[PDB]
Amino acid sequence: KNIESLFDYSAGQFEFIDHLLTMGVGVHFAALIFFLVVSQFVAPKYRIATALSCIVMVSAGLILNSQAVMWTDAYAYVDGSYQLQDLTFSNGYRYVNWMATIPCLLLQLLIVLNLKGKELFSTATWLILAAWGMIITGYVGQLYEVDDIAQLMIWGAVSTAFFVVMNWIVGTKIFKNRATMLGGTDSTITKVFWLMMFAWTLYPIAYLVPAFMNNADGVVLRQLLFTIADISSKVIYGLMITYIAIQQSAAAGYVPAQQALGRI
Ligand SMILES: *C/C=C(C)/C=C/C=C(C)/C=C/C1=C(C)CCCC1(C)C
Ligand SMILES: CCCCCCCC/C=C\CCCCCCCC(=O)O
Ligand SMILES: [Cl-]
Ligand SMILES: [Cl-]
Repeated sequence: KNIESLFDYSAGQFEFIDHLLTMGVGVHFAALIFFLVVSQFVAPKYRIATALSCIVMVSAGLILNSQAVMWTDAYAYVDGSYQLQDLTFSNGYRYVNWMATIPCLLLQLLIVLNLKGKELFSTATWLILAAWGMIITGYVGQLYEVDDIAQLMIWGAVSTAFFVVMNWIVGTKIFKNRATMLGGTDSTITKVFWLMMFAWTLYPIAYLVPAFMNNADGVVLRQLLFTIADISSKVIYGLMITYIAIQQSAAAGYVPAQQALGRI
């Protein structure tokens, strides 16, 4: 049902996608160790924001690892090209994993925005419901990326509505609570918003690849886009969230944070 299943791949195409996914794994698990060691310099009220980055690194790293082994399982070099065997490859499992990872990315934002108690719970709940609506309708949409492009588009339009509404909640909370943030991170959090807008928008672009580039090179393009998007939305984003957590910790008088920023 996926466009990947339609084509044979050159050695070049097949190896590049393998390398993309493998590099993706390495980057996320490398970053994991960074988030782990810096977590001790985060104040208790923000430390879960850095923990969530560890959780996202392993979740994302595992899905990329799984995709890579699925890639090599599904294809074998036969008569001059990589051809589909008995096992299958699908991006569908990325969608399932987003059900977990996207709420994690959203929660760590709310934490460094200094949201607490009732407002934190309510905002998280609405954000997660919006994200889940986006992911599920998109998941259903991509079931038709071969059989019914028109249906892919309509589900994608519904999904985009959830996307836009989710982004509006995010933007509203960010620009409203920006003033509450310490150590100059009121400026930093603004760049985080635009990083999210940029990186997350790469995913619906990948989603539409079967509509504007339905060939093996389009398959490569989609994996390339996912790689850019994953690293930007999880790793670079995580690094900024953690920086913001540490800076606000130091400004709030957390000594290990102050000492850490002092060494650099
Ligand atoms: C780490 C993974 C992330 C941040 C995934 C984000 C995914 C999206 C923003 C997905 C968006 C979609 C649309 C807005 C329309 C097409 C269907 C989706 C689900 C791909
Ligand atoms: C934050 C950005 C992260 C960027 C990750 C991507 C790094 C590698 C990118 C690709 C370089 C282009 C490779 C040339 C493609 C060759 C075509 C092919 O063989 O199929
Ligand atoms: Cl604290
Ligand atoms: Cl993920």
